[PDB]
Amino acid sequence: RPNRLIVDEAINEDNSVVSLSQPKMDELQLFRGDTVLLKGKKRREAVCIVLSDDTCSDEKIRMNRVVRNNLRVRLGDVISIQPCPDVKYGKRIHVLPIDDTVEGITGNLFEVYLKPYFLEAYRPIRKGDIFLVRGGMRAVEFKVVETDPSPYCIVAPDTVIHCEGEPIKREDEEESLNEVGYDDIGGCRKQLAQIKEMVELPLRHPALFKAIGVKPPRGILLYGPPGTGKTLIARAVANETGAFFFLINGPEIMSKLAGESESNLRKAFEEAEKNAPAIIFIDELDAIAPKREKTHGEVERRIVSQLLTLMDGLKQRAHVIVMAATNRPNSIDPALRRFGRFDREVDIGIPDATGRLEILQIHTKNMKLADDVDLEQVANETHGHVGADLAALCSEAALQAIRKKMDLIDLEDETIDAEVMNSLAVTMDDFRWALSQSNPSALRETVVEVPQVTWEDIGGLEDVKRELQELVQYPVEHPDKFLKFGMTPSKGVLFYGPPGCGKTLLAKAIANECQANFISIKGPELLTMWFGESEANVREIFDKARQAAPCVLFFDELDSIAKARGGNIGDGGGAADRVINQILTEMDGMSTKKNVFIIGATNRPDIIDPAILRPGRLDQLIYIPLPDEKSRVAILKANLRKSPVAKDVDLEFLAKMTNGFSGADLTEICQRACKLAIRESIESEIRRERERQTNPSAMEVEEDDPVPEIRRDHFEEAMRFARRSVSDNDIRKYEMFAQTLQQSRGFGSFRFPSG
Amino acid sequence: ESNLRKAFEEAEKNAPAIIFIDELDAIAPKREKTHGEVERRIVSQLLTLMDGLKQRAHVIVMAATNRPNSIDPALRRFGRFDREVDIGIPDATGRLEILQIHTKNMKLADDVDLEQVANETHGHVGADLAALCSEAALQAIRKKMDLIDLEDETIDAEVMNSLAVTMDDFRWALSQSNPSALRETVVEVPQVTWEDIGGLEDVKRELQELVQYPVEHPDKFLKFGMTPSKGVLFYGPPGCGKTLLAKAIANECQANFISIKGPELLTMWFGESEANVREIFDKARQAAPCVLFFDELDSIAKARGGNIGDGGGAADRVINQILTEMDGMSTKKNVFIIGATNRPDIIDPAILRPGRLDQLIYIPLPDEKSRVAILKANLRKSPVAKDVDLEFLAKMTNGFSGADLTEICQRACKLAIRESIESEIRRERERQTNPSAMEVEEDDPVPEIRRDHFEEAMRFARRSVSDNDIRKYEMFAQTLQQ
Amino acid sequence: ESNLRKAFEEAEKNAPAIIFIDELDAIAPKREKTHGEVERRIVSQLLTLMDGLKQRAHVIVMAATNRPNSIDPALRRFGRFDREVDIGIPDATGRLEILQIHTKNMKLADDVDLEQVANETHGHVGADLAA
Ligand SMILES: Nc1ncnc2c1ncn2[C@@H]1O[C@H](COP(=O)(O)OP(=O)(O)O)[C@@H](O)[C@H]1O
Repeated sequence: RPNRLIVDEAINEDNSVVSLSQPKMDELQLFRGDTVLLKGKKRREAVCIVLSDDTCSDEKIRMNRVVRNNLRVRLGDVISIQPCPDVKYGKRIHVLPIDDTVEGITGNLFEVYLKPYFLEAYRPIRKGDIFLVRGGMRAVEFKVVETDPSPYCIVAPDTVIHCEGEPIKREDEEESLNEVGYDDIGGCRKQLAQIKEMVELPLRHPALFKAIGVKPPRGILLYGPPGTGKTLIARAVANETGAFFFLINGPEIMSKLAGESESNLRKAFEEAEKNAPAIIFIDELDAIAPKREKTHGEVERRIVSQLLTLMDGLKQRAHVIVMAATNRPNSIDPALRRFGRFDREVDIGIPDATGRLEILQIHTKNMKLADDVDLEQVANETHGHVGADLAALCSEAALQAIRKKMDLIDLEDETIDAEVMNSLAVTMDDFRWALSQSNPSALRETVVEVPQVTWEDIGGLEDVKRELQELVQYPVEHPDKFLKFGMTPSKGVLFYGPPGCGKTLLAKAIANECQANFISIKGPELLTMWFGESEANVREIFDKARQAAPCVLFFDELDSIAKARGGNIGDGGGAADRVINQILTEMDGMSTKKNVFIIGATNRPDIIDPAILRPGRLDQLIYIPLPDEKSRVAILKANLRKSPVAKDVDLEFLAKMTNGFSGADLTEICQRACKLAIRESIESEIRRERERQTNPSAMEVEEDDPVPEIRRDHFEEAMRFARRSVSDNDIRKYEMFAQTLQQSRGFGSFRFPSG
Repeated sequence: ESNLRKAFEEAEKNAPAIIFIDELDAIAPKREKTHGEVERRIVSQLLTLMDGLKQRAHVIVMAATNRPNSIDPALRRFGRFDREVDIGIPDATGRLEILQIHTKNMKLADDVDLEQVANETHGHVGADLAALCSEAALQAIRKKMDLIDLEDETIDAEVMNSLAVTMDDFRWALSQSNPSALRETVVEVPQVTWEDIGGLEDVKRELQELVQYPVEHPDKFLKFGMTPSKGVLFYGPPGCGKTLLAKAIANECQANFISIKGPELLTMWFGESEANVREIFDKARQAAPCVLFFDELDSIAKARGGNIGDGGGAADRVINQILTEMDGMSTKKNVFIIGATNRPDIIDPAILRPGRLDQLIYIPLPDEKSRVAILKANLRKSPVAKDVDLEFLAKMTNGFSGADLTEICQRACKLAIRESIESEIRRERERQTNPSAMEVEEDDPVPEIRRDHFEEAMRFARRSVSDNDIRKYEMFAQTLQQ
Repeated sequence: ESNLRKAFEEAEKNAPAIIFIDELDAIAPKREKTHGEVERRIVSQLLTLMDGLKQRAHVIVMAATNRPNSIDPALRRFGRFDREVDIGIPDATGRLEILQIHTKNMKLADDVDLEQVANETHGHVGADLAA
C-alpha cells in the first residue's frame, strides 16, 4: 500500500501547506498547488496544498501542527493521502471564534483577522477544522461550523463570510500552531542533525528502542560560547517533536533563601514526570555546580548532591530527557560525567561564513532591504560574530535608517504610517556604519572551518601535490582498501623550505580538497603556553581537534620553541620540555583509526630535536622549493584577480626577471602598484578640485578620471622597489640538508634476483 | 548521620549481611581537602560506627573508591578497611566475555567474529561496550528505516520479526567511540612469542637463565643460598627491537608486563614526582610477578646536556626516587626491572651498582638468518600472494635494523594501493565513457604484491644506523670485558 | 533583597524610568572576592530581577563603576549590561569648560587668565577643580 505517509515535523508554518518529495509526486501524479485529502485517526479528514521540498524523505510527510490537531493525530503516526480533484469553489463559509481566544477584544474580527488571512490565499477548508490567525498580540482560533458546498470548499473572492454570534467553547484539544520551528535555527546544520538523530527516536516511538533493548540517552550537554542560542534550539526541538519543555533557570535556584531552593528542584523533576515525554532544560549549569575549588560554603555542595541524587533517581521511570548548557567542558564539577549522568556532549561552535548568511536572512524578514544591499558581502566581511551580535547590528542599522528620516514620518507621532516607515529601505551605507560601531564578542577564540583556498592559487608543485594526495585523500575516501591490505597510514608530515613560499596555502588547499575541518596553531600562542600554563591548553586543543574529525591540524613554526631554547636565556627549557613532552605523549595516545592528521612546518629543520623524527610521530619530510615561472604567474594572477586590471603588461617577462623571488615578495610587488595608482588617482582628484575652486563649475561634465587599471608605467614604478627576500646561502643549506638525507637511500639498483 | 546509624542498626538486626558504600570519596575525602565541619563530623561518625563492629553480628562492609589516594588515611588502620582488591580494566578475553554477555537479546547475523572486534577496542570498559552495542543496534534501525509502516501497539514484535546487525554497524560504532580509559596504565600478559623475533640465542639463554629459572624452581635457589639479580640493562643501536625481547620473555615467563615510556618520565619531573613513582611501583609490586620495563632511560641526561641547565634538579629528583625505591625491594615478590638505552656512556654511575641494575647486555643488529626471521614475522599480512625467496633479501640488507625492514615492507603496500586505486579509477572512467560495457562484474586486480613492487619499493633503502656507532658499542663492551 | 526588589516594581508601576545603581562593584565584585555567602545570593537576585524585564518594559537600567574588570563576568552577557561607555578624564579644553560652569556664580576680576589655569592643571578631575 504505497499511498500512506508517516507524519514528521515540518518547516513551513502556513496552515495549509504540506511538503512532499519529488518521487512521491511522480508516483502519485500530483501537481503543485492542488488539493489533497489527508486522513488520520478518529475518522477525521483534512485538505492540504501540495508544496515541493527536497529536504523531506520519500517515506516521510512534512505537515504542520494545525492540521495535526485537526486530524486528531500525533507525530510518528501514519496518514492516508489521496488526490482531491473534485474540489469546487465555495459559496459561503460560516466561521466562529473560540470562547477562550477572544477574551477582551471588542472589535471587528472580520476586518482584522478574517480578511487578511483569506486574502489571495485560496485555502481549501472543511467543516469542523480549526485554523489559527495571528493578530496584534494573541492568536485567534476559528472553527468552520457551516460551509457551502460541504464538506470541501475553496475560498474565493465571491464568498460571503459571517463572523457574528456567540463564540463557541474550547475544543479540548488546544488546536494550536505557534512558537519557533526549524526555520529559526541557522548555522548549526551538523549539530541540529546530530541532536535530531538521538532525541527524536526515543520520544517519537517510546517502544521501538525497548524492542531492541537500546538505552536512550539520559543527558545531553550542549556547550559553546554564550549567546549562540542554545535555549532556542532546545525550545524548537521540544515544540516540534512534542513535549512538555520546562525551563528552570540557574540564578532562580540560587536567589531563594537556602532550604526551599532544594525543594524547588525536587518539585520540578516530579512536575516533569506526570506530563509524559518531557525535556527539562537546566540553563547556566556552571552557576549551580561549579568547579569544586570555587565552592567555599555548604549550601552549594548540598545543591550539587541533591541534583546528583535526583539525576540518578531518573532511572527508567518516564521518557524524560535532561539537556544542560554550559560554556566550556571544564567549568562544571568533574563528577557530572559518570555513566548514567551526562555522557553525551555537543559542541555548538561559532557560525562561520555561509551559516551567518541565513542568520541575517532570518532577521531581515519584515524589514524591506534595498536592492543595493548585498547580504553575501556583509556576511563575508563580518567574522567573529554570534547570533546576538548580528541581531544587534541589524537592529541598530534599522534605528539609524529610521533616525535619518525623522521629519518625513511626522516626527511627533500621529499613528505612524506603515507605508512611510516601510519605505525606509536600509542602505549599504547604513550597514557599513553599523559595522564600524560594533564590537564583536568571539575575537580571541579558536575557529574550526572549511577553508576555501583552491589548488590553482598556487602553481601546484605536482610532485608535492601527488605526495600529499597519497598521504591524505586515499585514507578517508577508500579506507576499505587499507583495511583489506592492513597498512597503517602515516600520521605526520613535516615541511621545510625557504621562509614564506606556500606552506599555509598548501595546507589550506589540501584541507579544502579533502573537505575536512582545519585548525590553525601559530607560534605566538605556543610561546604563550611556554610562559606559564603548558599542560591543559594542548590537551583541550587536541580534544577539540579529535571531536571534529576528520580534520587537518596545523602547527605553524614548530621550530620557534627551539629558538627560545637556544639563546641567552637558559631558563625556559623546562617549559619547552613540558610542551614537547605533552605534544609527543598526546600524539602517542592518538588511535590510528581516528582520522586526525598533523602537519607541522619549520623554517630551520636541523635545530629541532630529533626525538620527534621517529616512527609514530612526524615521519615524512617534504622540501618545498621556491616558486618558478608557472607558480609565479599563478600567484600574480591570483593577486591581481582581486579587483584591478593590468591589460598592458607581460607577466611571463616579469617572471623571467624575477628568478629567485619568493611568493611574498611577488605579492608585495603586486601591492605596490596599487598604492601608486591610489596616489595618482587622489592627486588627480585634488588637482580637479583645486581648479574647480579657481573657476566655479570648471568641469561641469564629469569626464573619465583615472578608472581602475594598473598601467605599465605604474608597474615599472612599483617594480623598481623590489627585494631579493632570500639569499642564496639559505638555499645552499636547504639543498645540502636535503642531499644529506637523500644519500641514505642510495643503492646500486637490482637485477631480479633468482626468480 | 542518623540515616547511617539507622542503616547499620538495621543491618545488625537481619542476620549476616553485606553493607555496600558507593562513592566513599564523596563522604570521606582527605582531611585537608575538607573545609567546613559537617564533613569532619560525618567522617568521625563513620569511624566510630566502624569501630563499633566488635563481634555484634557477622557483618562485612565493602566500599568502592576510584583512586587509592583520595581516601582519608584514617580509614586504613587495622580493624577498619584493611584488605584492598583492584578491579582493573578487562583484557581481550574479558572484553570478549562482556560482548558475549551484552549481545544476548540482540539477534545477530551469521557474519560476526567478535575476536577482532574485541581486539580493536583497546581501552574500553563495560559501559562503553554496552553503549557501542546500543549504537550498532541504532544503526541497524536507521538503515532499516521506518518506510511507511504501521508499528502501532504492536511495534516490538513487528520490528523484532526480522532484524540483524552486520559488520558496517559495528565499524560505525567503533568510529563513534570515545574511550574513557586512554590516559591509564595497562597491565596484562603480552602476546609476542619467541617466533616473532629472530635468532639471538645467547640473549635468549641469558634472559631465561635470569628470569625463568628463579620463578619455576625457587626451592633450589633457596637451598643453595641464592639472591637472584634484580635488574638487567639492555644497550645497543636504536631500532633493534628491545621491547620485543622484553615482551617475549614476559610471555614465556607468564608474568605481567608493565611499560613506562620516556615522555611520561620527563613529564613526571615537573609537578607530581613522588606520587606517580610511588603508585606505579606499588601497583607493580601488588601484581607480582611482573617484568617492569623502562624505556629511554638515558633521556634524563639528554635533557641535562644543553644550554638550559635547569631541569637537572628535577631529573636528579626522579632518579633519586627511583633509586630509593629499588633499594626498598624485597625477595618476597618476583619483581623484575629492565632498563633500555642507546647511549650508555652518559648513564650516571650510581645506577650501575650492586643490588641495582648491574648486568649489561649488548643487543647486536639482526644479521643474515635474523633478518630472514624478522622478515618472516613481517611476512604474514593478509595479502602475501605467493612471494619469492628472502635469503638474498637478508644478504643485501647488511647493517639494517628492524625499523628499516618494516619501512621497506610498508612501502610496497603503498605502491600496490596506488596501482589498485589508479586502475579502479581508470575502469570507472571507461565505464562512464562506454555504458553497459561492464555489465558482468569482472574481477578486480588481485593483491598482486609482485616482485616489481618490492624491487621499486626497496630502491629507497635507508641506512638508518651509521657505522661509527658499532665501534663505540664494541669499545664499551671491551671496557666491560676485563 | 527586599529593598532592591521593591525598588524594581516601584519603578515598574510609575512611568518610563531610569534606575541608577551607584557603586555596582560594591555589591557585585569579582568571584574570588566573594568570600561570604550573602553576596552570592544578592548577585543572583540582581541577575534574576534584571532578566525579569520581559519585552513590555519602559525601564532603562544604568550603572556606574570603575575599570570594567571588577564587575563579575556573568553581568556582561547578552540581555544584561551590554553597552559600555568610557567617561575619560577631561582634556585642557574640557577643564576650561569645567572652570567656566564652576565660575558662573562667582564674581571674577579683570586679571583672570582661565586659559592659563586650564593649561596648567594637567591631571585633574571635576571635583578637584571645584575644590
Ligand atoms: N537562527 C539562529 N541561529 C543562532 N542563533 C540565533 C538564531 N536566531 C536567534 N538567535 C539568537 O539567540 C539568542 C537567544 O538565545 P539565548 O536565550 O541567548 O540562548 P543562550 O542563553 O543559550 O545563548 C538571540 O539573542 C538571538 O540573537
